[PDB]
Amino acid sequence: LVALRPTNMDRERDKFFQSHYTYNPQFEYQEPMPTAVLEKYCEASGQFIHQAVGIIEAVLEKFGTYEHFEAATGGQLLTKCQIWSIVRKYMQKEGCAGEVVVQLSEDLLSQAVMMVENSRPTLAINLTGARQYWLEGMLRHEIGTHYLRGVNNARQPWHNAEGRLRYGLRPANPTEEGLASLHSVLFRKQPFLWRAALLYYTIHRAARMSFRQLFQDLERYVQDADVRWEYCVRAKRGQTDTSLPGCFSKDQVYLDGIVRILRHRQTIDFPLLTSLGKVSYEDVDHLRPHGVLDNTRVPHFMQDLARYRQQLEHIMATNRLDEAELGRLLPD
Ligand SMILES: [Zn+2]
Repeated sequence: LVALRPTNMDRERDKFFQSHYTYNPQFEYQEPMPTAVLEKYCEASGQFIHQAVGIIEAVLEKFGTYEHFEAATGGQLLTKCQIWSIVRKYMQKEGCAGEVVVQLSEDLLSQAVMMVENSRPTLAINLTGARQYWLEGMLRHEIGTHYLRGVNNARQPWHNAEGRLRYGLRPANPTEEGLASLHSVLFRKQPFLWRAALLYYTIHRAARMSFRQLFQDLERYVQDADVRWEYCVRAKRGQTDTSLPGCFSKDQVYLDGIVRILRHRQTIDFPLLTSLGKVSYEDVDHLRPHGVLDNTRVPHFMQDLARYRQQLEHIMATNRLDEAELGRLLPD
């Protein structure tokens, strides 16, 4: 995300706001632009657009607005002290205490990003909008999934590009971010997949719309201009002249992964899937014979596997993604 975070985002934000949302941001980026990755994610999908809208509407039906959903389900905004406390408790719970550097920042386009600074893992947490019941989920996403998968993957024959080719691996995504997103909302009482759904939706529209149009369009789902600005930039990462239609479709991966994993949950071995590293749920049978599983780590929330599966059922119910609908969506 560092490469596609516009170098002039602030100056263009002030311009946008000060024009009362009529101006089209003219973004610039650190040269050179990752042309290959831009081209890979230049087209948006609509495969799950009705699921996205289904989730969004389910939230707004129950909570009226996002604003109330956030405050009612998310809990209080956290101080730095409270964040560190929750993180420390989590690391110990996961048995990875002292392995990851934790940093607090205001300039993240997401809640948190797991990185490799100084050839070492770094968890950057956005202090802006960090909330009690939500933060624990972020840690299940970034540490419980991304980090543990990463460490397990480093131990496997397919730990690098060559290894992936040699063993014939499908891409890690959408299985990676699908698993991570399900894990974020795992133990919540109202586990609505708002973030995933709205990202999916925003990209779909971004492909057709200017920035101005996209920003206005989102008003129907979320009022806060700052929140909307985030979603718009994420959807138009890499776009220079945002007056034209176009998107960076990467963030559609979350909902895409969720649907697929939930659809096939009955045949997926979730411990094994995590143990094999950065692998697709489809590659599990292919790679099982060649995986080294002696000292691979499974997240703490997967130990009671019966309960884990119940949570997945609860997540489907909540998000209006019942078995029958998943069945019709993917007749696999
Ligand atoms: Zn992630």
